[PDB]
Amino acid sequence: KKILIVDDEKPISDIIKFNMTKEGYEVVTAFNGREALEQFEAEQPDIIILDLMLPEIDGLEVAKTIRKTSSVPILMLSAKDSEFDKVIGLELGADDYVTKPFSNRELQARVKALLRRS
Amino acid sequence: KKILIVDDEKPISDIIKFNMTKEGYEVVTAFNGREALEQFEAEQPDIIILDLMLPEIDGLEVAKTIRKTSSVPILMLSAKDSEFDKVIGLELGADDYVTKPFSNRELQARVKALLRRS
Repeated sequence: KKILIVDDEKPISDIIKFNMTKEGYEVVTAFNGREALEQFEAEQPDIIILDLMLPEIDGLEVAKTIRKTSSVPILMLSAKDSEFDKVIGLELGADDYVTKPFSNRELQARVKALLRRS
Repeated sequence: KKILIVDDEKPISDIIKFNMTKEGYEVVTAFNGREALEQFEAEQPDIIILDLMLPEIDGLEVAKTIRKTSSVPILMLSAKDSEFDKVIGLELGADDYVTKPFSNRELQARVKALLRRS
């Protein structure tokens, strides 16, 4: 299965790429909202880890534009941890929302649960 | 033409009802997000003035649920005046966003412009 990891912080992107690779997933990475939508169209990920704050176009609009054509599972990821943040993420079409910093094992288990469910 | 005015503050609701009536519009009022969606379905307004913060269900979800079936023009109205607030209102499907307190004349002219354009 293929995960599109969308994070503008290169160290975080690498930690997630590393642990998802260790699980046997194929990883494609995007570092902004524009690259995210392009990789989405050309790679057709099974799941996207999408963080909320991105250059060019924001996580919310990425998720909102994706949902126009696709029900690919989206797991939002963000250092923003307020009720409003999680609610609007999920309302705008995230399936799950996970805060930074995260546990690598919990991340993997939420990716699994989402894939199991689609 | 018919305006659905959705505001939980009864004094504001009355000021807008009064000035819209003076313009020759028919006015129906709703004081929460649930009454808003019900009045929307049963009255089929030509325009809705929708404020962002409402009991039961919020302005954003009202606008988002409405847009699933309808392109009725929506003018969001709110004391919240930040860039983020106006942007998310418009992204979630508002046609215009106006802050409280407002000028009655400017309100009327924005209602006119929206109706002219649909």
